[PDB]
Amino acid sequence: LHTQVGRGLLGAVVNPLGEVTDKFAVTDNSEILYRPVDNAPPLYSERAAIEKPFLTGIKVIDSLLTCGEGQRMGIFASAGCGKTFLMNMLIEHSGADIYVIGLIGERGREVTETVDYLKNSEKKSRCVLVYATSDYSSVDRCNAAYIATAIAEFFRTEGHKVALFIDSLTRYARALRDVALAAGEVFDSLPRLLERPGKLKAGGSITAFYTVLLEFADPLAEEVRSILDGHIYLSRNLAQKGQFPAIDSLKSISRVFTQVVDEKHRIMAAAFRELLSEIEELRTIIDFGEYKPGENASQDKIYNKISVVESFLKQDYRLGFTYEQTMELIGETIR
Repeated sequence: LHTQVGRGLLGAVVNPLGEVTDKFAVTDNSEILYRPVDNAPPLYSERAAIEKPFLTGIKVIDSLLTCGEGQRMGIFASAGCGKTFLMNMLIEHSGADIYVIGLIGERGREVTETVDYLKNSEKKSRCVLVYATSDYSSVDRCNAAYIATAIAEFFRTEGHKVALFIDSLTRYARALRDVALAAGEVFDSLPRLLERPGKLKAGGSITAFYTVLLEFADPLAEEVRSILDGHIYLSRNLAQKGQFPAIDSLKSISRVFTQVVDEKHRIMAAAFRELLSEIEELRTIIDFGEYKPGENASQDKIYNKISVVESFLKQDYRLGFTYEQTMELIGETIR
């Protein structure tokens, strides 16, 4: 019912009991405090409207799927779609004050994988990791998500710009289904957990990224899609083509997009999406064997744009782009 919070947790790995079990970085601060893991979400009059972009350093997200401070964003992917590599890029190339990672997983190898990534990350002294493996009970698996959220909420009240990562909502929902059965069934826990992020008028912000594993979409993908403020789809087909990040721009959205980017930006993003739509249309004509050079000048122009459009979309995972670099690059692609 209560957990450790404070700057003393920076660099620490926290298990479903709230105890520090490992450290991936050591910090000056020793402030440790105690707060309850669940408390009510901010009243509607305490939330601020989402108005400021949360820059990720990822070209396709920052230009076409621009996130906002306080926004809750879903990441939908099947296994083997680079879900973990995208989250590592989000941590590495964004500009949050503090990163809180909650791993609701099965195998301990995944926890060590993240601890090893954090151990060599430039953001390591601003991160807290909460984990729960398969050996832990369903109750402990759920509490890992509440501990991570409460840790992020303390940093929000201190005024920090916080990024929260829950991986995954799917395995969290499974454990919540088991905890229900123990009561004879409490699923109401999902919206309650997901309304806690946001920007407070009197404090900082929690920008939250929730992972959802796809089979095709579970009812769990459909519900979760409707409460969040946007979703990124990781296309297994685009992954097999060698495109990383495997983000399907045309199937992804950020519902706060028009409120967090200016008018010049919105014009370039709309022109780029129309270019993507023409390219995927041209791809089908090519697969049909109906494209033949020199016959349709419109198709030839689209065809000659494919290489630099693909170049704009792809991104080395160790590289991050400023907002000015991204808008400059997308300008060249649409000319």
